Amino acid sequence: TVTEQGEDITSKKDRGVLKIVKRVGNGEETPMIGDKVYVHYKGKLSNGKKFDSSHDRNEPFVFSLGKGQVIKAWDIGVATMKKGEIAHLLIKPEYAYGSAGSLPKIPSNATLFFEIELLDFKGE
Ligand SMILES: COc1cc2cc(OC)c1OCC/C=C/CCOC(=O)[C@@H]1CCCCN1C(=O)[C@H]2C1CCCCC1
Repeated sequence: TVTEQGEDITSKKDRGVLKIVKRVGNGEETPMIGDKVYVHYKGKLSNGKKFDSSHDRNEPFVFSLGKGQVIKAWDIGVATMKKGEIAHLLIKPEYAYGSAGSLPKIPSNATLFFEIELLDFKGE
């Protein structure tokens, strides 16, 4: 395997959000922009210095899709997912926290990885 593997799910096709489906979900419907989306996730910097999981809070992470409450890669990535799907996303800084980063959690120009389980989604 190669680091730059996965489907490029960016609109610009700049290989900045790469996705692999690890467990197939069900239903033909992905979430629409506006949906209240429920996930579990495990995230990290690619450099292995920080890890973050919804499981650390013992509760699902909830957010509204496409409202930019999360990084751009999540709005793009979760919109491709089906209920019950677990996916992996490798994210260049342009679809995460950019050259500014988000100190102290995220350094400048950081690449991020997430495993995301799409638990459920309901329309606003
Ligand atoms: C930059 O701030 C964080 C980033 C992440 C988790 C956080 O709290 C648990 C963070 O601090 C408090 C909540 C802030 C959320 C910022 C928005 O976060 C995000 O958009 C994405 C997707 C939703 C899960 C959280 N997340 C993050 O970038 C985490 C990172 C934490 C560090 C390892 C890489 C993930």
